[PDB]
Amino acid sequence: AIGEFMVSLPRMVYPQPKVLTPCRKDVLVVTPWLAPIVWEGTFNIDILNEQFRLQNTTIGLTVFAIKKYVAFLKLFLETAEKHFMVGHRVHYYVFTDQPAAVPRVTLGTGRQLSVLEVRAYSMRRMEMISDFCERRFLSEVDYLVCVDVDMEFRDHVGVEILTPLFGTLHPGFYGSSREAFTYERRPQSQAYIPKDEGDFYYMGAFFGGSVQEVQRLTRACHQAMMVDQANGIEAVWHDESHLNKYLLRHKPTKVLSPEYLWDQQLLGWPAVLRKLRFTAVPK
Amino acid sequence: AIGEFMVSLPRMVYPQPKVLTPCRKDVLVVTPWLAPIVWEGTFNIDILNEQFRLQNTTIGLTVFAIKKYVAFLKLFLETAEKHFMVGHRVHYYVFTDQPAAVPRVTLGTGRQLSVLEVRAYSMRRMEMISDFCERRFLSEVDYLVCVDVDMEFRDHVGVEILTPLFGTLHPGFYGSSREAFTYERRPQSQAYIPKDEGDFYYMGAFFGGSVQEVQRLTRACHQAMMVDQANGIEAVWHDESHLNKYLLRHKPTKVLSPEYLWDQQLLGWPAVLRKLRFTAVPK
Ligand SMILES: O=c1ccn([C@@H]2O[C@H](COP(=O)(O)OP(=O)(O)O[C@H]3O[C@H](CO)[C@@H](O)[C@H](O)[C@H]3O)[C@@H](O)[C@H]2O)c(=O)[nH]1
Ligand SMILES: O=c1ccn([C@@H]2O[C@H](COP(=O)(O)OP(=O)(O)O[C@H]3O[C@H](CO)[C@@H](O)[C@H](O)[C@H]3O)[C@@H](O)[C@H]2O)c(=O)[nH]1
Ligand SMILES: [Mn+2]
Ligand SMILES: [Mn+2]
Repeated sequence: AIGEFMVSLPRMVYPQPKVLTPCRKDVLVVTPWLAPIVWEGTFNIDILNEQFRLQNTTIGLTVFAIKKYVAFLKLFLETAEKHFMVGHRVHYYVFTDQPAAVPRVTLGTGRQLSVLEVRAYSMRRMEMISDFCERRFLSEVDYLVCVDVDMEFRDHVGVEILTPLFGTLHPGFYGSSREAFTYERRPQSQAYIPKDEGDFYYMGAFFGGSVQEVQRLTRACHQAMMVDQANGIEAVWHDESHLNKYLLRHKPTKVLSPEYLWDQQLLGWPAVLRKLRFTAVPK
Repeated sequence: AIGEFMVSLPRMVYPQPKVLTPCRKDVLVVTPWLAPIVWEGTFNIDILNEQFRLQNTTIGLTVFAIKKYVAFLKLFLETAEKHFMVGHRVHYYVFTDQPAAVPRVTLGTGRQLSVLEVRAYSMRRMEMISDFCERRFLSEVDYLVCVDVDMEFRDHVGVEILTPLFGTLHPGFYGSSREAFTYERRPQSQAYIPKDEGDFYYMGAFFGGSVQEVQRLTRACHQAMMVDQANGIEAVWHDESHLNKYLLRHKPTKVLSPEYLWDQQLLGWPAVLRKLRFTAVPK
């Protein structure tokens, strides 16, 4: 459930948060619209796990594995079992054109996987999430997390991310000024963002929120992409360009740091990243 | 409205939030359960005003002025007009045993004041907010802000505070360790908090949230106070002790810094306070 009567937390023993000590002084930990930016050191996972377990929270995870990308599923799912929402109810939704190529992955208790067959041809994920699966998701999960498959979990990804709407800071651009962001810059596209606008550059590979907010986002992005197609224009970074436009105009209620979407081959392991949680696999 | 369909923000020009620059490095700006702590420099009020105006947000402000405390109403209300939620819809609810002693204060457009008569005898405010005014508030406002009257506004107090549930850091204790907090320490009281528990010491003089969450808090505190009365025990700091117990067990979704409740006579003007927003008046 979301937003239902919340019972009292039990007694807990943990370090006192000290008002005149920030943990993190090296990074921005709250946006100018008062959304937390989730970095290691900003959250006590024991408190958050209590809060979300007391709501019997169910998290849906969507992933698309079409054509050759079915090869990424084994590592993706096996590492999700080690690191993604462990202790909570999880429902994986694997969208594929090859149901027989989905690996048989052993799941922990309280976790389930559904294989959903789709047609083969990145930009049509918005349609599938919003048009075909709307009723399914509303009936089955509280939150949806939507990710790329060519990835692996290396460290904790848990309920600290959950909120009505979140995006993830793109690992390539978190230190960049907005003029350098690769937003869509042609006014003829629905994804257009002028050089004097923009908070962050969010990566299309990891977003989520409540089912209602994720359906709103994916519907809006799908509609905007259809308008662009009718006008003979394709945004520079496809669904990611539209996601960025949406999150500019509809501020996320949490922002995930690049701990949550990293490429170590391309970008190494900077001091500001205390953990690499969810990382690109080659190809 | 709260939680209803949110239209797109318009184009806005403002400084880019920079990920590798925190504004505030001198204070904790997010709790360990990922609630913002509201300090000057952490929010862009233009973004927040847009978000809340697009919901046509109405804020109720409750204040009690019983017996000699009617004398505080003129300054309280006149300064609220200068500083409290200016531009938003406001409904003041003034609870008094002397309706004729309520000063005639001129209000800005979109703002209204209701005088509610009560009996004369600090601890029964929880009952009035939760038992007598439940239906009224649900029909009339989106958020409730509940404050002491022996106060004045000196600077902006606006929609940055609004959230499902908030408390305010007590100005006397924000730098203190939890063992020094003046929580109720007798196990025989419903307000009891052991020396190894506690996040913050919240002041009873400024709390709020959505109408639903404020009714939950005030009902719980009223019930706990009734249990203590039946057991012949009175908590050390009365309603404030119970508020603290509630907010330990039900984490607030924002915490206000002591900018929002200050006593300059007793505590001066420390460097960590960039603004003194809402301050004690003598007596
Ligand atoms: O033949 C394909 C191609 C894509 N995918 C799916 O689509 C995702 C995105 O494609 P990918 O090749 O991973 O794109 P990237 O270049 O790694 O990522 C960029 O492109 C994506 C799609 O626009 C965005 O999600 C990312 O944010 C952006 O960095 C994949 O992970 C799969 O889940 C398939 O299943 N089969
Ligand atoms: O004769 C009275 C006494 C109290 N009040 C109301 O009750 C409030 C609280 O009383 P006050 O005298 O202001 O208490 P303080 O000692 O200033 O404040 C402490 O006591 C309050 C009541 O327990 C808590 O709200 C505060 O957090 C705590 O710091 C007042 O502001 C009024 O709104 C009256 O209207 N008439
Ligand atoms: Mn990818
Ligand atoms: Mn007072």
